[PDB]
Amino acid sequence: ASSRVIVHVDLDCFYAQVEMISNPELKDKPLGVQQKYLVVTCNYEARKLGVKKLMNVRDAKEKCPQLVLVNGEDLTRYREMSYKVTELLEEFSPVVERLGFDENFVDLTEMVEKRLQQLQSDELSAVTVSGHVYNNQSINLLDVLHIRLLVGSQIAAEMREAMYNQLGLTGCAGVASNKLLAKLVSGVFKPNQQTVLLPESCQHLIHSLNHIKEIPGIGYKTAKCLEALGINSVRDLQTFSPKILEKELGISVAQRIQKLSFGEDNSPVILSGPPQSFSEEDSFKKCSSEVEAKNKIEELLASLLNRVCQDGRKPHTVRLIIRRYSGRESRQCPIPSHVIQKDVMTPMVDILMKLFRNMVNLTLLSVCFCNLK
Amino acid sequence: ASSRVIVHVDLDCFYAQVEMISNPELKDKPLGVQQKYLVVTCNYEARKLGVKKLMNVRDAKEKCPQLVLVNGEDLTRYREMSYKVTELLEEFSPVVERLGFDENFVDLTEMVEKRLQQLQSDELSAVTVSGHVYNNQSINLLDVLHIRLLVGSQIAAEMREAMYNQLGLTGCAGVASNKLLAKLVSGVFKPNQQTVLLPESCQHLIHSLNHIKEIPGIGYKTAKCLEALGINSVRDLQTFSPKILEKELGISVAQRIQKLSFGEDNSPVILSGPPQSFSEEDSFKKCSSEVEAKNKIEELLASLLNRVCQDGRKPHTVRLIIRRYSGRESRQCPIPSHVIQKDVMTPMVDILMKLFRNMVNLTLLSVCFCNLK
DNA sequence: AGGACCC
DNA sequence: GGGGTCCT
DNA sequence: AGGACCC
DNA sequence: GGGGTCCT
Ligand code: NA
Ligand code: NA
Repeated sequence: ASSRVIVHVDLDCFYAQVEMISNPELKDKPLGVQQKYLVVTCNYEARKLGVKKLMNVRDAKEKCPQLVLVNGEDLTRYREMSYKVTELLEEFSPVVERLGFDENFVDLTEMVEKRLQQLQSDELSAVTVSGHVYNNQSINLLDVLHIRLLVGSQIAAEMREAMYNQLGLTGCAGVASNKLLAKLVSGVFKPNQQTVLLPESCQHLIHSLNHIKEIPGIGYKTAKCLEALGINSVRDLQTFSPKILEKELGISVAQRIQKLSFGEDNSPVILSGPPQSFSEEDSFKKCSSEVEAKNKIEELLASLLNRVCQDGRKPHTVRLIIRRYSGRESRQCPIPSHVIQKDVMTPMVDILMKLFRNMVNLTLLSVCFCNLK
Repeated sequence: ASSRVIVHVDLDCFYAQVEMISNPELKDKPLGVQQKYLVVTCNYEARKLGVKKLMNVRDAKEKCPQLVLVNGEDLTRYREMSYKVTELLEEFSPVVERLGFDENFVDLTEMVEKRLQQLQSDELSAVTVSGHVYNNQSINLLDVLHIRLLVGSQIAAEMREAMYNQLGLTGCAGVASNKLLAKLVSGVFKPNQQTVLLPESCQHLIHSLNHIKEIPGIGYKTAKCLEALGINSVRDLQTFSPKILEKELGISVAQRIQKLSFGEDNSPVILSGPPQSFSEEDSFKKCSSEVEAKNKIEELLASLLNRVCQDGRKPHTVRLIIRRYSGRESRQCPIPSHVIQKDVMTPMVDILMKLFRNMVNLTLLSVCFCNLK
């Protein structure tokens, strides 16, 4: 095809941003978002005062006694604002992929190439970068790949400027030749900045990481599997025998993560579009012995229907999740034709409790609607 | 919507038909199709001489010593002829669903309704059935549902007449208001006949069955589960407490098979279209201790590529199946980007053997290509 | 239905 | 924690 | 990846 | 047996 321009948009302390927009009084006072017993995220007034992400409410409070907390267990508003962002990006180029509520990849390739056609011979000398260039590296205006990347940073800026002007949201962007590198670079300067990774700087970025667990793709379990063999650095992953790598994780995994260590990722950006599933979870511990473990289900069921109801699309499969002591457990089933057409509570409750029994004769109850049509 | 006209086409002794077209000399001499140690299917010259489907080659031979056998382990030609049938049906109405190589449901609803508009007031008195009416039941020319069903049998005949005139194939048809009833009725008069089930005759058909295992939907395992509770007849299934039914099979299953016993099925006819997977199996026993259990894999791999190659679409997942002694086992994985683009043997062989090892440190080896794009 | 990844 | 993805 | 159904 | 489907 062959070379691509990918932007990774990533919002600053998203939920905190949403909270500060809601109550202006909270802005420039140090703000944590409290989920249950966890300060899940917090603003830079609290961040730069010692607080880290997922810090104990009591720990985070004995570090910063002035810390103000909002409860962010209902995710509704963050979800709503989450799509307002994607929709905005979809407007620059239709192919946008979400990573959770606060990140988006956008594939700028066909868009960059267009800009480069407005562009005469003389005004091609005057293409300038927007924001940071990774590792402070010299642009070469005759390197065709440097050029279409700078255009990427120009678009990324136009995206951020517009997120702010339209939704009032500040964020970070990384422009690179693939999703992996776009992601790694986007976070080099933050909170409200952007960076572009020129190709000659790829190893520099990849080796700046201190553990493989820092490569998006390698996670808690895969990391500790590699570790157990003596594979600690990115270079250890690079240099390791492809053969030993296979005989512990799959050839599926082994082929893919070795590439990732070279900064090599040719996975496409996927149009996310509407969501595949709507789900919700209440948490507790211990409790539910078992029933009203029901009443918790009813709660979730009413909440869900609302969201499922505004969508327009219909869910053909319900799911019940539990977990237990002391990985969870799920039973699903199709949703009957008559009760799909969309007092809808009473049959749905019957469905999930039968599912429930089929469980148990717990620390989590969660309902999920999926298989949308 | 609400009521439908569905035809179930079902070919007579398909493979035998294909063989007799290939060697005319075999016609009206008693013909079995030999897969391995099984006479898998046979013509009506052999059928009406005692031979049953899946009868031992030696059993089938000591019943009929004159029995002539062709080997039907390579399924290529039957598959080719299989789609020539579907393609033909797709021409009457685009929504055709295959059940294996020899059956097709076609949804005649929108097609019937059209015919009924050419049709004035006076020539509506003269609508006649084509072939058998199930249980010899009186047509009532004023029953709107009798009428659009007769049109169904007219179309079904036009389908059969055309299968024969174009592909030289004889078959059976059943017209009914759903797939279940279409299927059950199609086989009432055979080999080369058709039948239409008028709605007032539905229970009569459903109760003509002697075991639940005869309802398409209920199979070896579900049948023996119902049996174990004392549920032997269709009526036993009809009358059984919905509650006891759930606590042994799933509410998923329980809700659906109770309907089936009432002759109630509202599952749509699905456009099959192109195939989801290409696979192949060699069989043996015992043997492969383990390797050349490889060489068997290479064989299948060459055969597969051919079929996969003619398609145009590309397979993104390979699969290896084994089974063992004395349900099988599978490992799959994606197929690498570079080797997808489509010496292609050598990497593919490497893939499946790694998969193979991941097995074993058997009576079947099978490769499968799927996830087509 | 369970198990990897992202946030 | 409260959520989503896709692959087996 | 295993397990139901159809042929 | 030599094949296909979809749901968990
Ligand atoms: Na990671
Ligand atoms: Na059956």
